[PDB]
Amino acid sequence: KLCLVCSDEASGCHYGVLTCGSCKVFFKRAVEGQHNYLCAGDNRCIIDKIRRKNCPACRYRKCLQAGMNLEA
Amino acid sequence: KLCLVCSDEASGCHYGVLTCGSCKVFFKRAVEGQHNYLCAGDNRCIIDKIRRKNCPACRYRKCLQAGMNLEA
DNA sequence: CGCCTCCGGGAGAGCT
DNA sequence: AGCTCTCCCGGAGGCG
Ligand SMILES: [Zn+2]
Ligand SMILES: [Zn+2]
Ligand SMILES: [Zn+2]
Ligand SMILES: [Zn+2]
Repeated sequence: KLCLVCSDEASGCHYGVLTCGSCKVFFKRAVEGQHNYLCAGDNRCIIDKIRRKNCPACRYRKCLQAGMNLEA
Repeated sequence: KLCLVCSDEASGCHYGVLTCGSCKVFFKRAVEGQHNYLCAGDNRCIIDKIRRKNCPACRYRKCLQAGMNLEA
C-alpha cells in the first residue's frame, strides 16, 4: 500500500520497488535527464508527500537505496 | 468497439488493426513463433470469441488479411 | 513536478 | 509440454 521512498499510497511495483506514481516518474526523469542534484542540508532530508519536492537529491538517494533500477 | 479478427470487444489498435487483447498477443506469438499452422477444415473456419482457439491457421490468416503487421 | 492516455510486451495461471 | 489470455508495468507523448 505504501511507497518505499515517500510513503504516499503506492501505485504498483515500479523499477523494482513498491512505489507511488510520482516517484516512478521522478526516478525515470532523474536517471534519463542526468540531472545532478545537490542537498542543501545534511544528506538526511525528510522525503514525504509534503517535502519530496524540496530535495530531489535525497529523494533520488532514497530511490537508489530502495533498489530502483531502470532496467529491473 | 469490435475486434476486426474475432469480433470480441476490441481493446484498441494493436499492430495496425483495431483488435482485442488476445488477438494482439496471439498474432505477435504467431509471427515470431515461425509457425506451421494447418487448418483441419478447409481454410474457412469461423473466428469468433468462442471459436478463435480452434484454428490458429485461420486466425493468423485472418490477422494478416486484416492488415496486422509487426511494424506499426 | 504529477498526471493523463495509448499501445507494446513480460509473466504466470490455467487449460489442453 | 504448448497455447491462451488477463494482469501488470514499460515507454512515448502530451498537459496543466
Ligand atoms: Zn513515492
Ligand atoms: Zn537533502
Ligand atoms: Zn480478437
Ligand atoms: Zn481453419
